[PDB]
Amino acid sequence: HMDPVSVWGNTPLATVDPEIHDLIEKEKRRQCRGIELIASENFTSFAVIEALGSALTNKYSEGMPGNRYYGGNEYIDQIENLCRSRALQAFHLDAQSWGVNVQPYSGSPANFAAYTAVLNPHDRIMGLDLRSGGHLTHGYYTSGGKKISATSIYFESLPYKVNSTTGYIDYDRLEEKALDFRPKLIICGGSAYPRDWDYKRFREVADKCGALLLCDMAHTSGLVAAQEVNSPFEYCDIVTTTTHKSLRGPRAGMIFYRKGPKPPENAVYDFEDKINFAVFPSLQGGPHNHQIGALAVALKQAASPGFKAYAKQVKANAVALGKYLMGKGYSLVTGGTENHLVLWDLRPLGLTGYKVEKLCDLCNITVNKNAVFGDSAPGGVRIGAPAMTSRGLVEKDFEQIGEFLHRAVTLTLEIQKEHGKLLKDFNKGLVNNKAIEDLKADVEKFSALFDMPGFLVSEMKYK
Amino acid sequence: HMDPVSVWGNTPLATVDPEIHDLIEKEKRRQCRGIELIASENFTSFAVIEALGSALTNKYSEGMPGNRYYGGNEYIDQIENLCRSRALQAFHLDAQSWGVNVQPYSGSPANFAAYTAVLNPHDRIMGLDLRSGGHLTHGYYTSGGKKISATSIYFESLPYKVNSTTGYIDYDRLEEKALDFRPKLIICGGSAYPRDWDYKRFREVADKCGALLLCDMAHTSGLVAAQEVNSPFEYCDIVTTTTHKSLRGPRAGMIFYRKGPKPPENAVYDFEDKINFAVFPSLQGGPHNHQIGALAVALKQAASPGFKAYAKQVKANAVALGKYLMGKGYSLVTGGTENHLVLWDLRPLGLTGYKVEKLCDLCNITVNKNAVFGDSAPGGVRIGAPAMTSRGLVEKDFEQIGEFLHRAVTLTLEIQKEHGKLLKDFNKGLVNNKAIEDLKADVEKFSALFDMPGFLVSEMKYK
Amino acid sequence: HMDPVSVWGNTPLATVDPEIHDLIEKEKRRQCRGIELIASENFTSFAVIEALGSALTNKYSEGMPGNRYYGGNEYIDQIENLCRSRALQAFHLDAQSWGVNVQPYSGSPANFAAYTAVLNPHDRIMGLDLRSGGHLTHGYYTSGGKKISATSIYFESLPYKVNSTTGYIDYDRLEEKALDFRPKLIICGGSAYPRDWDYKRFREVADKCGALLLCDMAHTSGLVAAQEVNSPFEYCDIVTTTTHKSLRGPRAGMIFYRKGPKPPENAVYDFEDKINFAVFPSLQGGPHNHQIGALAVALKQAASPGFKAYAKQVKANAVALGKYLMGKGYSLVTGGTENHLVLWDLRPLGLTGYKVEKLCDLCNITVNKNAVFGDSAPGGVRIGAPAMTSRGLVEKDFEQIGEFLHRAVTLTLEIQKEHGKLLKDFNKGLVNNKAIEDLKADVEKFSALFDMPGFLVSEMKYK
Amino acid sequence: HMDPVSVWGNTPLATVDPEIHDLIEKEKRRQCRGIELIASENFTSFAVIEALGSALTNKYSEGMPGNRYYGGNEYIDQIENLCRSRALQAFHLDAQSWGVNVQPYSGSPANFAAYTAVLNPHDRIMGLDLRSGGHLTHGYYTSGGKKISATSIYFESLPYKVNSTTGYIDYDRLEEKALDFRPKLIICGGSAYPRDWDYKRFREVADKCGALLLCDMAHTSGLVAAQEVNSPFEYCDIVTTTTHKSLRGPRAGMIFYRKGPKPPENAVYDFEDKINFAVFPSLQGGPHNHQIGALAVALKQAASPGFKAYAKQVKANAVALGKYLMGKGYSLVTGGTENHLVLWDLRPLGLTGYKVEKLCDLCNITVNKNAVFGDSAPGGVRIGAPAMTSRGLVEKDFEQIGEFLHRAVTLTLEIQKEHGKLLKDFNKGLVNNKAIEDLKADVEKFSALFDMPGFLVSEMKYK
Repeated sequence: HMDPVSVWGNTPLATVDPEIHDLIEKEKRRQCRGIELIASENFTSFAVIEALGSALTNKYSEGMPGNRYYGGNEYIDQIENLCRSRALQAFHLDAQSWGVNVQPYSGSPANFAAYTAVLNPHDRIMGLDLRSGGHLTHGYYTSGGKKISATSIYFESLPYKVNSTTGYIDYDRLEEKALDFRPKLIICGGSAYPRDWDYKRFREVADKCGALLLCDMAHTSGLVAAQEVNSPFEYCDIVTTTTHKSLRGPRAGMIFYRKGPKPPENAVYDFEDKINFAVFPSLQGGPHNHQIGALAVALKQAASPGFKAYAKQVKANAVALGKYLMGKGYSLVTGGTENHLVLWDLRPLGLTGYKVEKLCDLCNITVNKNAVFGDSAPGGVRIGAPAMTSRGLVEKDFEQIGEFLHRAVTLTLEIQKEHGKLLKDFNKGLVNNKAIEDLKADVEKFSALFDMPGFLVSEMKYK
Repeated sequence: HMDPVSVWGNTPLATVDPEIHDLIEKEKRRQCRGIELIASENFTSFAVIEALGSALTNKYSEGMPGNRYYGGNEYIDQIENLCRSRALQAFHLDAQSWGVNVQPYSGSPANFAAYTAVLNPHDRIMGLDLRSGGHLTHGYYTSGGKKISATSIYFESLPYKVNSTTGYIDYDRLEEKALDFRPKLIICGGSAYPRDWDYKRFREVADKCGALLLCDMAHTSGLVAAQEVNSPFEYCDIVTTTTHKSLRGPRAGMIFYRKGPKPPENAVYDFEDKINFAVFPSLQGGPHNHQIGALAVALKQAASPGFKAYAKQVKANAVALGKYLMGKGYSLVTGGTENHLVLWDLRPLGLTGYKVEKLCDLCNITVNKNAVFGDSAPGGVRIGAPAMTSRGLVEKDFEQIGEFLHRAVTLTLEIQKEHGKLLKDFNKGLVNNKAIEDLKADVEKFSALFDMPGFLVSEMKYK
Repeated sequence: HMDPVSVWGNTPLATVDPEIHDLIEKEKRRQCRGIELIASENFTSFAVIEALGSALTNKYSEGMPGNRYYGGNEYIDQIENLCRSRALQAFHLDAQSWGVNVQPYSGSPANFAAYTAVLNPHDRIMGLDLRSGGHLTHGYYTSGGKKISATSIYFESLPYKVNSTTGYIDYDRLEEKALDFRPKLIICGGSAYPRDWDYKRFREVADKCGALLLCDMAHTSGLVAAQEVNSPFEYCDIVTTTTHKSLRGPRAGMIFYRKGPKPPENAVYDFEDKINFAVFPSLQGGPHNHQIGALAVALKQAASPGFKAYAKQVKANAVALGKYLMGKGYSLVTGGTENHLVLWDLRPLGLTGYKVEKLCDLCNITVNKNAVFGDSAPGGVRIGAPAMTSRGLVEKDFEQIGEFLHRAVTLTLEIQKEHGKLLKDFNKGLVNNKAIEDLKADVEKFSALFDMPGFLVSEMKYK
Repeated sequence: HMDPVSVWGNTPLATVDPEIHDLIEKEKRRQCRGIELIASENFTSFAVIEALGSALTNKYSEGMPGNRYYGGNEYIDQIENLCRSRALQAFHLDAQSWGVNVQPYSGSPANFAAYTAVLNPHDRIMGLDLRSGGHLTHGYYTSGGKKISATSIYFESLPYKVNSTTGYIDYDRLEEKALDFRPKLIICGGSAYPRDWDYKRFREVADKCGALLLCDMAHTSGLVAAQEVNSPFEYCDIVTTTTHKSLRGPRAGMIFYRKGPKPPENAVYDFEDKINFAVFPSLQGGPHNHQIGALAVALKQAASPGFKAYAKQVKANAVALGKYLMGKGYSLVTGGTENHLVLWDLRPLGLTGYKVEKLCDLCNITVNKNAVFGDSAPGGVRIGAPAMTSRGLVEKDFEQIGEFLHRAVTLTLEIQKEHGKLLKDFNKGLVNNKAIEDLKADVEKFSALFDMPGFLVSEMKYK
């Protein structure tokens, strides 16, 4: 009574699962009929999507290429080798001095595997405070001492912060902190920091306290590949990353690590085996070979002249957006940007990030509420350029986005003035708001004028 | 100088990345021109592959449906809700008594998140010993006390084993062990156990020592959904699983957990919030929404009449294979099977699992070497039925596979007799071996006669 | 308005503190007007007591002799050196192969310092189960997994047990257990085991699993010094001890450790520095120099011909007592003794250890209730020979003690027969019991016939 | 062949052990023929010494009074109860609000037992940095991250420091540190801090971060009993102490803890049972009953009018010494004292603490080298008043001690000027130094003029 392979196995999704097919179509329209400003998002290529959705998902290949536990790995080995060699090329790394492991399921597993490789349970870690622009996997506990991040459950973490008035990393306090706490590992990189990192200074702090130094470059890895921001590879021991943000690839993770002789015992680096062993067999099972193939595709694309121009454009778009906002009287943390995002301090407007985020989301403008230096109800919004830049928007287009944001914050203030400063009141002013429906229509019309990678808009089920 | 969206973003893989496209094509041919007997593998549907390779990879949706940190989740919420409700339906679970989290990136992250949710660092865990058929994520350290599994790095594990002479789980020693070691969590389920599990007895042991009881049903989850083996849901607190083995879905993980009133304070279960919080924000970042959509598809497919028939066929095929092997004088661990695999003890033949695995791999027969009870160089091979059954093979076809295995072990013995019992010698007998080249040709001819899900063979680049 | 030094500082205790002086006098009478059978007790010499109560208590001398943090240590150094060299002599240890640290405040700190020296937090330890005759500092958690012993809080312990029917250590289960659990440290020695230890076998088990081996010889250290039981020094890495039980010294602890070349890298032992550093500065402050002086005295006394004869007598007295008990139909665990104690199984009499202990304590016979193999309300009493042997009792005197115990258990049964088997009932039968008052008078009369070390009975305040 | 009880057991030390007896006599002379300025030392009463050296050492009494595991404790219970009730009286504590455990073997075991009672392994602790005047048991690791203190091995510690320029505790940095690190326990009290503690402010910091607050009052407990410094009992949850420094008792420890209703659930304090259980059975075995009797004596003595006058004198003597030093141009940390010690900063003289300590020790002046705020070879000496004040020295006598110190530092400078600033050179100037031999003779003559508690100088073997 078994179904024929043609019926269950070869039939397209639109017949097998209409419900899911319909929902994907609506998500496809949503992605191209709004303004996507989530700084951790991007629209990847169709080529990447074709590798991701391939028979590569069927192959179970525990181990490394050339040291696998089962047979039949002739072509999976070649894909993984190509993915690794392309990873080194994309970041201009000499293979004698750097290795990479491309099996992490995602960025957060890449981080935790890196920790497991070089630390023992309860070893001390320092990372950029969440409220200062850091990331959950770098450590996070609450004021009640509740350990939220797994990094803070299995290791002992302590955050360093930005200067309270300037919004830049306080390198003097970082150093004083590291000399007190004596971390075995210092993490640099972050999720909502709008400036570049002084990796040289991090290296100096690390050397002074006897720490390893790791960069989580998840957010800016695309800018790093195109050499548009400082490279962490010059000064860090280990570099982890996600592959889907500014790098514009699939959802995956990578761990880069130093190889060969150490700088001034005639000693050599010892990370390669520990890192690989941490990924498998300690933490992961078989790799997601479709992710590795998709990632190999993304890495080749990342090494093209067009990608360096894209990374330049991402930077120029964020700058032109920020300058447009500041021209309207708005205040940005650090007063500008050097990367892909702006951090908009709304406290001078009497507004909360949540209120602006909610109203923007009603106009199909997706940003995210975000903490700002000394927040104690986050008081800012975080806006990123990668996704809309991938759709071909240039500086003039990002100035229009700034106008849309300007219109949106204006509607937020008019609501707050009319209905009240309490969240209960603010909501009353959204109901049947003509002005909100008008901005929504303009956003959708503006959004619809640009192209869209990954799927053909002239094949969409909803237009 | 940016590339047009059409050039980099809409162009097919075969133009963007010829190398990777070619390698995927060869892997596609390899998958249908050999005999795939790795018990942890399957060939998933094309519908699953279409959801997996979709614009769903572009959406970042940290949190749970209805409690997300960013906007634009209208359709992702609906996909995740449908995936969860289908997960409960597929395993015949009342929603008032069971919840499920579908965000784990894979099976090994699902396990570790479950541990994190209910245990503190260094809590004691018991699982099926690796050499007795268990899995790395259930705990593993070596005789030198080297902690291999992350489960054994961050927690205190102790394995229980099968009876040395029968190959069945020794439930008496399990109970004596648990009463001595007092684990906070007992794990059941395994990777290479050929019999069903007595979950009732596990529950009795767990109750006697005050332990939680978790089933990792990764290998048999398809059989569990079709109610062809014992359900762990009747007796376990938590059930984790991978979704790509006998379940025939994408690579993903799920964590099921009890809800509602406890059995005999009028107390209720407390797993839902801990489990969800452990997945996010403690360990993972944003979910892989394309995996969740693909998984939702697989779960609907798993709930069809054809899937119950497929699970019945998997069981019948493994049994008919085992009986064919034993009819040739071969010995199976426990003398048969009740699930999807057979475990073939090669020590009575004077052979090592590696030697049979190597020669089978030369004939495009992929099995894996596997330990057998008291091994001290694994002495068996593990053979599974799910993948070839997905291609439509029935019992007569699995008897022919048994003949191919019989021919292969015969060629292995002829080599060992001629060239020697040392691994160095065995290899000498592979070079330009006509007889090996003949079995390979028969395997490829037999393999080519069957259909193949996930991609159309009449569109293959290599035929 | 300060008191003159003569008034507060030179005045005797009997004037400064009549209350405390009176209470010490009553304790002195109690010690010599009853029968002391607590196996962990002894009556030390007056010489030991004079060193203990000396100006040595005034000196603070952090560090080791020859490496102190402060001046004025000329004579404290010499006392500590003499105490250490006498410690090696007392146990017939070559100084090139063994070192000793004499600063532990007591036996339990000596154990914990030894653990700290050679283990990391959460390392695995195995020791003799409490219910099988072991000691709390070797590890103890309850059936609910509550960690009682600090050894079980800061380290991971697992107990091994005696055979359930014979009462001897089950060396086969010990080995099977150690190969499963892989402890970093195995502890031998115990508090209520009546037989000698097979240290050679412990060494074999330890070598097979890669464990350190430590003996806690607190109870039998006097017998060890006199070479009347097996020496742990032949086979263990570390030997800890208390100094006041069968060794007949002050309350103090010592840690012995191997030095010099290892047995078959041309490697040497590495315990000396770790051990010393663990005692100070990790765990302890300045040593109790009066204890070290008293201990030096006890060690010289322990090296006299009279002490070897005393240790022989202790053994002969316990044997003659046990034989007297068994002649009356009583049952001893293992059916006898090879050391200083007997373990009396009262379950064949229908009696609990508590009931016999309580009634004996009413007749000034101090024993202690004690678990027996498989107890699930301890079912035995533990009786030791050191204290009464120190008062000069020989075999005939210990046969009379056996008669007193025999009379006491007879009164316990007569009470249980008349009033009932519930603890509530048993108590009713103690009130104004003539027969109990008669045994008490005979015990006190018999007790008063012997001499008493440490203080002059003909100077007692209460006679 | 056993020795008679009279021979080994009643014979005095001077016959049993001439070596040890002779060495104690020389230590007795050393104690009264020099100037003892070690701040952690005292000369206790003869009454204390008589209880310490008594048959109380023979009794093994595991448990608490009224809940013991063995019989024969009638009089030991009464001694322990009296010792506890006297402990509460001595510190003016209401029994309904405070309990005390008097079994800790010493101060360092009292601290670790307190930690064990209220913390889990790896909980965070903050204490006064060693270099700022704190104590090893409050936490200590080196710049290489080597964990020295057991407090830093089993728990996670972070030190707070004194202000770099004033030498007072930096309460602002303490609070900022505690809000970052979130310790579960903050420790106050120290070994070389010359000022009082603002426990109210510590309580404020503790409340703000959700921490327990513990005072280790080992050094100043005598001053605390006499109400001559701030009481930690007003604001701390737990108070530990040693009993032999300014308290002038035996070597022992105590743990005080709050009882009864908490200040603003109608909740009550929960320390009593945890504290008692941590002492026994978790960490310690049977208590040292002779210490408890001696301590009971010391506590009664501590509650006399003469003791309050003695504590006043200690404070006045340290002040008069400090003023004398500063009158000679010397510099003290914080410019004076409020307690029993002065901390003398020698860096303005171009001298190291070791050099002054070494030369003082050659003149029978025992001080100890000590770190000073920001030291990076300690640069100070720590001098304490309790011991010499116990011999009856008043302010005029401490001015003469200041002159002796002045003469000694003068001889140190003359040596450094003649022979050199390298330690190698300084030593050359000690050989056959007439001037050093002259100060030694004056110190011994001055020292001999005063009385001496604990033993009669007119019975000394060496005069």
